[PDB]
Amino acid sequence: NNRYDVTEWPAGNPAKDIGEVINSIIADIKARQGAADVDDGGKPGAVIYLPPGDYHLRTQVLIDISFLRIEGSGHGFTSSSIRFNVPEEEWPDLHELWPGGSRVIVDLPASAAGAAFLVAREGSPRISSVEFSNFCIDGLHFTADGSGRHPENTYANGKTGIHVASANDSFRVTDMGFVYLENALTIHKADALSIHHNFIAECGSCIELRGWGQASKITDNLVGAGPRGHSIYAENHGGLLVTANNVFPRGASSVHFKGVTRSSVTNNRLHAFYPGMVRLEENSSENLVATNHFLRDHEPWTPFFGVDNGLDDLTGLLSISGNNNSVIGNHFSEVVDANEIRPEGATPVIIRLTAGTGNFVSTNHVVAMDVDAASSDSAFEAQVDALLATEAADLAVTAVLVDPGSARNTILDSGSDTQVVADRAVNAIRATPTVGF
Amino acid sequence: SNNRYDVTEWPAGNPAKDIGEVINSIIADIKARQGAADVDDGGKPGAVIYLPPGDYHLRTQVLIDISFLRIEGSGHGFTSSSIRFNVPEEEWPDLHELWPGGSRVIVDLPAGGAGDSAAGAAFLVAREGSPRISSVEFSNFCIDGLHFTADGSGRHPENTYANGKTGIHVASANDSFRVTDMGFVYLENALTIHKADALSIHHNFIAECGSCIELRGWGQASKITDNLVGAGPRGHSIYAENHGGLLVTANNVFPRGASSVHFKGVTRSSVTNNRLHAFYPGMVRLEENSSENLVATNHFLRDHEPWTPFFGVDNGLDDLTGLLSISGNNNSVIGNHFSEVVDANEIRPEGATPVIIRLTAGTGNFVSTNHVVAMDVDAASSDSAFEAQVDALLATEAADLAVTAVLVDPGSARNTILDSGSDTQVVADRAVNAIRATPTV
Amino acid sequence: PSNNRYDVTEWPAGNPAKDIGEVINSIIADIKARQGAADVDDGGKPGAVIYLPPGDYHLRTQVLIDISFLRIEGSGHGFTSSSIRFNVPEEEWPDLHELWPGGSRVIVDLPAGGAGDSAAGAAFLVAREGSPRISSVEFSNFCIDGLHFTADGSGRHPENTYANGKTGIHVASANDSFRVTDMGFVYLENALTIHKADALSIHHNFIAECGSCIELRGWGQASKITDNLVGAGPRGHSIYAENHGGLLVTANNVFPRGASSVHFKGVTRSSVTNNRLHAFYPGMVRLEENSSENLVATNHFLRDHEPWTPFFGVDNGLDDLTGLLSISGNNNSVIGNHFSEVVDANEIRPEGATPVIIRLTAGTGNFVSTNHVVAMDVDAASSDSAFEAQVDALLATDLAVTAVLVDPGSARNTILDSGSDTQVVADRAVNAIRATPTV
Ligand SMILES: OC[C@H]1O[C@@]2(CO[C@]3(CO)O[C@H](CO)[C@@H](O)[C@@H]3O2)[C@@H](O)[C@@H]1O
Ligand SMILES: OC[C@H]1O[C@@]2(CO[C@]3(CO)O[C@H](CO)[C@@H](O)[C@@H]3O2)[C@@H](O)[C@@H]1O
Ligand SMILES: OC[C@H]1O[C@@]2(CO[C@]3(CO)O[C@H](CO)[C@@H](O)[C@@H]3O2)[C@@H](O)[C@@H]1O
Repeated sequence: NNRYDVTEWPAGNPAKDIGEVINSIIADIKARQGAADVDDGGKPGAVIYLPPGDYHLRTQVLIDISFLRIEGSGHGFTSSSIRFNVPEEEWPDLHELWPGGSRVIVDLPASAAGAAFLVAREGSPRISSVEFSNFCIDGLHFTADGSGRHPENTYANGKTGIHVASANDSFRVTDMGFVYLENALTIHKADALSIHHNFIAECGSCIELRGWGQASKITDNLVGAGPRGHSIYAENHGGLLVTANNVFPRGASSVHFKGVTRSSVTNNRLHAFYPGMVRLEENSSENLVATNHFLRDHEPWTPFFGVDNGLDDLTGLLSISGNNNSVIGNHFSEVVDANEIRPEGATPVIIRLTAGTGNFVSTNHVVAMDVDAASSDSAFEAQVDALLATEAADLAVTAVLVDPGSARNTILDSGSDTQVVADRAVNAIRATPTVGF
Repeated sequence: SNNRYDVTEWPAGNPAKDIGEVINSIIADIKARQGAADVDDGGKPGAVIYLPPGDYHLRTQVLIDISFLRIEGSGHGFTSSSIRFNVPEEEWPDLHELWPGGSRVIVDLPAGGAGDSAAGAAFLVAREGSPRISSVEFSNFCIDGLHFTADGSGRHPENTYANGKTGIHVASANDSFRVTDMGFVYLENALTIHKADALSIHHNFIAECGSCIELRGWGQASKITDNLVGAGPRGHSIYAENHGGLLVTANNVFPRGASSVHFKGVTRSSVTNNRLHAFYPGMVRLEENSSENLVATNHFLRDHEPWTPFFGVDNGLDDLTGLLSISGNNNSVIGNHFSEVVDANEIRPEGATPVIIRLTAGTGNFVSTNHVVAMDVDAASSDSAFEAQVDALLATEAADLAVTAVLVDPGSARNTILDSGSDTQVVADRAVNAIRATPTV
Repeated sequence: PSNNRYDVTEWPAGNPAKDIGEVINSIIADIKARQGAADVDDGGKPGAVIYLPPGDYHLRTQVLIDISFLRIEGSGHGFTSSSIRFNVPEEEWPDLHELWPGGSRVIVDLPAGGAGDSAAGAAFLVAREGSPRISSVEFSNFCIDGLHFTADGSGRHPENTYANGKTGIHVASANDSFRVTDMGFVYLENALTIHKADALSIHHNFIAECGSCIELRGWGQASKITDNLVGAGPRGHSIYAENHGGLLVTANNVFPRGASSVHFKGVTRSSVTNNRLHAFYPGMVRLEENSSENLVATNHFLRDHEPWTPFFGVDNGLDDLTGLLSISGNNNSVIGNHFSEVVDANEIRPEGATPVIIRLTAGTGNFVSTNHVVAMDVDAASSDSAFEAQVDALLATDLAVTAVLVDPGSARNTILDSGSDTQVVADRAVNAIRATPTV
């Protein structure tokens, strides 16, 4: 009946090497589904179920069939980052130490070769409608990389959760948990992909859509990356929809586009500890960036307090290099220690247009305030307190900076005249109305 | 064991008579088997408990005190108990069915003592110490409080929204929880979660409950998405307090909560792209220093209750309250649609001009590009609920009604109000706020 | 089974490969026989779940669902582009890794319905009248496949007609709290048609290469269509609703080639917000027949030319004066949308016209604010290589357009920052206009 359970397959042992078990199942599916056109069918695929459990993976799974679903019964997330920064003598008193759910532990050496699941098939048609649902992929530990952070804080292990190498259509990744992977999810050459309602956190990079793609969506995810990685990344995508995500720290950025066109980054909650939250680069054009909530503030947790993404406060929270984009209805909260602003004496920048023409920036609210950077060892207490604290002085900021290399833009109701730094001769600027008469 | 349980395949007890006892027995088995936290890089992976479609009475509270427990069913099982309890009782035997169904947990607990609502919860999630309980999942089953009871309100008992029962109560600090695809019906409180971090309440059906979603204590980085929600007139549809970075989006919130969305001390959050329908003022309330929030591209409809049993029941608030009321600093109210569809004779107080957006306190609020449409209609009532409701929603033939689109109280200043009403429609001190009237002809 | 769980491959004497319809009907009869009493121990008709493992199942008998709380579920949406495959030369088929959709697959082998009886061609029909309304039926994570399109006198190749008389799911009766989630629909004349819906959720489906995808008919209320991937055919609807109040349409990625992306008739107090919409024809979003008090906000619209040869000369019959967004109704709100108009200046229809982006044909009190129009002139070219041609066209980057056209039959509108003065064609005496500032 094309239904398998990894704990009820006579070949191998999923506790020791679930990779071998799953590859054996896939070989069985192929052996039984050899003919493509028998009675209007022949290759319907299969479903492979992972009950809740701790499964070591020592052999990469190769998925080269369409319509394979791999499903579990728990995303299984717990903060390994918090736990590895608890003093080791306290670990015996903790209720648990590891992630759980339907848990695949990635015991591969260190980039597609370090992926727990590799989806690859060349030829025609494109591999289609593979589904990953409601299980946990855990890369266990981060390791030394010469960064000189403690090993468990490097976000480096050469491991990937799911890597799709080949052109693909109608794929789904839903309800997953990804934790402690250098890369959670990397999908090349995607068409009509849906990455929906996952929890992708404490991974160096979370979601990367590489090569090219079209007509895809990234919706309703909880996402948190590492300071040298991407939270959500796309390159050469057309018609991408990125919405209803709650992106929290500490990726280098929240959303990073290279050569992305005719796409929408709308209605997300985005929180970063560094500038450069949303980056439209390398001729990213005709995109809508609307009604997102941006918060940029300082890391409040001591283990990462001095760690950042190398970008200064002139970068912008939103940076655009490309033509004919639309930036409408966003909220930006800029909550920083004025003494720590880099470069020394700079006025921080919120929206920066570095290149391109015809960008329309309208109806954006910037709120900037000056607050001392607190540092505490208790992660979630420090995080919640920092989010709720509004004890602050108003801070002068540049709402919109148009560099001379970007021209013929339209900037409306996105800051006062002094807040909008731009050549009025070659841009259409309307300052937000002033108080009074 | 492979950590998978089915409540109809357990040796002891009877899930029809007391599924709570059965589930607690299963949880005890999980804990007995998963005692070690660090064996081969694991040891406490949790489990899944499956509820096939069926009618299951719960007479003992389920206590969930382990991480990575999933409780799942095969239906959300909603039917309108409200409509059925307002059909004359003598006609009940002729109806195709009466009760909710799906994978149905019937909450047969007594109400908890004063200040102990947790005792009336079918499922209580609680564990202290470290780390925080994490990644518990509730999926695709039905929780049914069965009846509402007499409470001194003067309403018929089944219309009180009172029974002291909760569906799911999370008492302890928690991380990465999920509540998805559920059906909640006829509970005084559907879902109450304290101290939530990175919670997702997604694609549920939470209706005919006194209060639906309440996020209490504090929280962060959570989301409430894609839900169908309808509460009762003394209760909350979506409530949060002391949350930062909450995202509330893609919900369809219908009557008859006291409010649609109610924030106390909520900061740096977004209430965006929801459809919100209320029968009373005070639909979206930002209170007690609720600051730096985005309230964008929502569709607000306020009209009069059209169903006879509730025609004269309301949330106590007059039409000067506002549909959206803000007490806090630096918020952003952008791109919303407001439909105010009321019978002028029914406006309270007598002869008042209704208020749409009210800024009661705070500075730096940015209100831009909001369309207000106000219509003077009649008070049509009908005994047939679905007929009355559809007829009222589709009826747009009406005369104009003068409203105050934006009211800025003296307690609020240094706000910016753009293209959200004509000069007459914006009642505000021009000296201390930045005001641009919507252009008119 | 006493526990109300059924697997179609375990049904005694059933053969779901030959006729899964007969199997599912037999299961429904079994459920009804066991669940006869409505009020025993505060219950009695809890419903059931029917599971379809991955497999190829022919349906030769319509399934009739007339009980509340029935869930039909599978383990795979199973989509593959039968459209691409049927346009690959037949001599190349043997080298293809697969030819057909899969997953938990219901192949609809029903004949077309009689005149005015399209419900007869539905694989699943949900119907029950009387009280209470049928409630909380769920369809989840399976594939419905109408296999082939057939000749219809259009002159297209048979597999490109989008015509077969088949429906995936047809709900005929008033309904409450229904769900359609995680489905795949392919090669059906109509994917999903739901009449008289209350508090419906159509969420996270893949509904493509169907003549029409989602149709909400009759009337309805308090429903939502969210997070779907949708692509229809040139004579049909992508998302259609009539006489709905309080509908929420959001977070959908609608790609070609429906006649429209979103089409409302008599829809009120609803929201079409934060969708990505891509069409090859004008008339992408249509608010018609007194569609009033709707929010149309922060959508991304792209209109360009079909790049794939088999459909290059096929369209929806509408010219470039139609508008990408057309409104006939009162008191709507059009806010924060992006429009990309990417067309061949030499081929604009009618000859010599200037394309229209937003058109108000009738009604009063519409508020149109803060919309960005981007228009460009690109030569229309054809190639036979579907996904290469499609991706290339999306990635490829002036033309004069009318951003907002207010016909004389619509008045008392407010148009702000949605076009230069030249780009707004409207009577200034009876509409309030603020031109986007220029340089
Ligand atoms: O609060 C959101 C999430 O934050 C945690 C805990 O906090 C962490 C610790 O590394 O720091 C960042 C938040 O600043 C997150 O990437 C990471 O993961 C989740 O445990 C929590 O779910
Ligand atoms: O229309 C959405 C929902 O409304 C019903 C029916 O109507 C009710 C009856 O109490 O009144 C309110 C709506 O005005 C809802 O809270 C409630 O529940 C669901 O039967 C229906 O799903
Ligand atoms: O790219 C989105 C979807 O497009 C396909 C392939 O392209 C098609 C072929 O008929 O043309 C339209 C898009 O122009 C789609 O309706 C249709 O289906 C899916 O294979 C693909 O998932």
